[PDB]
Amino acid sequence: EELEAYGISDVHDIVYNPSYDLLYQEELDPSLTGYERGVLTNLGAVAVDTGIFTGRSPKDKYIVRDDTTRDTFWWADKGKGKNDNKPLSPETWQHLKGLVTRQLSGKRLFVVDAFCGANPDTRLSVRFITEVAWQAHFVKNMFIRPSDEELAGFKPDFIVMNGAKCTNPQWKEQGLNSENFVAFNLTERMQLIGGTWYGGEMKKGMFSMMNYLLPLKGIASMHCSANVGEKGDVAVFFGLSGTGKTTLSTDPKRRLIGDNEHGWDDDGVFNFEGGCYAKTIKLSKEAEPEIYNAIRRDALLENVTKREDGTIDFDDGSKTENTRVSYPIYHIDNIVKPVSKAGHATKVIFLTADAFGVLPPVSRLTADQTQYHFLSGFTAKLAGTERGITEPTPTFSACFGAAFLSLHPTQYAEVLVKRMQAAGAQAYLVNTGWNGTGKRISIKDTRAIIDAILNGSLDNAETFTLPMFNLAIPTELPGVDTKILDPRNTYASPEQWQEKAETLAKLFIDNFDKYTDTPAGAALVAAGPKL
Ligand SMILES: Nc1ncnc2c1ncn2[C@@H]1O[C@H](COP(=O)(O)OP(=O)(O)OP(=O)(O)O)[C@@H](O)[C@H]1O
Ligand SMILES: [Ca+2]
Ligand SMILES: [Mg+2]
Repeated sequence: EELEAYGISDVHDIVYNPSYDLLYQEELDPSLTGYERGVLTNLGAVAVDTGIFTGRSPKDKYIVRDDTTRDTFWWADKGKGKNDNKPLSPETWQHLKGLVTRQLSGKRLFVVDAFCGANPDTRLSVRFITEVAWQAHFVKNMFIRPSDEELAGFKPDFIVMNGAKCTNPQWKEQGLNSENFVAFNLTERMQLIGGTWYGGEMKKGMFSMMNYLLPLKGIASMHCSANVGEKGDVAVFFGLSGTGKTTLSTDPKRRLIGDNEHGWDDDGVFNFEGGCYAKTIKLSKEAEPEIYNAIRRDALLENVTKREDGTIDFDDGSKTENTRVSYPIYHIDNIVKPVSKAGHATKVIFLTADAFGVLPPVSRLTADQTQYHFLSGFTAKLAGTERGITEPTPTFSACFGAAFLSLHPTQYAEVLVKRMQAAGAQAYLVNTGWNGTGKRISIKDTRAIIDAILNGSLDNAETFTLPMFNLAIPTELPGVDTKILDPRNTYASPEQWQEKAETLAKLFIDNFDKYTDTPAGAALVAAGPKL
């Protein structure tokens, strides 16, 4: 009955906050067809196929432009700088809402109530509606699970309606990218999904909403993982996709706060999420034992290859290289509990995967370099590996998360700088990507570098200035091969490094040009690379 307030009709069965045991039974029902079907692996975790979409679809993301959002959002068609916040008319929104609500009508529906945000004063109460059990399972893992008493007076602040099985046949007449859609309306406080079954759309959708509400309130909202040592020292790790946020924050010596989305308020750093979402391509249980051991009943594997005997081929990227496992955060043994939060960060680490092979494995940044690299948000990929030999493709994504920013990048920079300054925090740039060898730096060497950051080894090392980027790098560090610390050493001659460094420096300079129309931003050019 209460679902008719959202536009949904004739629902006979509501499955309200299903238990983990019920979701297991629902996923393994032998009568399911198509992409609803799950299969049981020998690790005890259920595995599913997410269908045509095996990752996010930024080209299909729209935000209703109305008097609530017109003058506050960072719009794709207005400011400087590329972003995916494409404006949507209220009229087209009503068309999309009718598509989704008719798809959900007459169905058996799963409804999951959950929180986004660890702190009662700023968290969003979210109600997710789906007709697919494993999608309800994804949101149960990834958001904060309310207690019985919190469900009693639950009042949603936001509604997410997942109409994955429907599509929009009028898209060409409406100026949209395709028949699929991921749409947000901040007047109605709703998210609609059509066409894509990929669960990450709901996770990153709610993160975009927190990126809108919080910085406005003086609270930093950060695309980062976070953890805390036995002495109470908090570290945060920013980074773009596949740079290592989950991998490197999940350390058995430190208590995990969270692996992907955090805020930073007057009391400290807090997780938005209740679970973890780890990349599993080529997963190695010797290199990632805590993540591998989280894969058991109530974890949800996505798009991995499951053999006839139920065993898992983690090396197989034939459906996608974005294979994934989600698990509630308590599948990790050493976490902060019962609430995922801690004090003020004193170490801020920017992870980048540099496929140009130019950046050092680690550098301590000056204050202005911190703002510069935060706004630049650089990473690069090997694009055409499949095409035999391949070259590198750069991404500049402001704040290491431009796909999720709802406000202008300088608004996130300003609140983050405020929090860092008050805590006496220091920032570091860590290349988890490539060097002159054409191979990624190993997880073992990356973990030893992080350890040397967190224990103050790096702070106390002798350093020199890497040219062009003007990055302070150490001459040596406990636990790390000394050779790799200077990226020039990993080439035959240092002139090979020089040529790539010049190519890369020019990409940074061109990218930063859009921030230099204010005085503060023009002054930051001096912190950036210099030809
Ligand atoms: N030196 C390294 N450090 C960290 N990760 C590495 C390294 N070398 C390879 N990897 C691989 O990179 C991937 C990082 O996955 P992870 O889930 O940590 O990404 P993430 O930054 O959390 O991004 P996403 O938001 O896409 O999940 C894993 O497949 C990991 O094994
Ligand atoms: Ca990510
Ligand atoms: Mg991850």
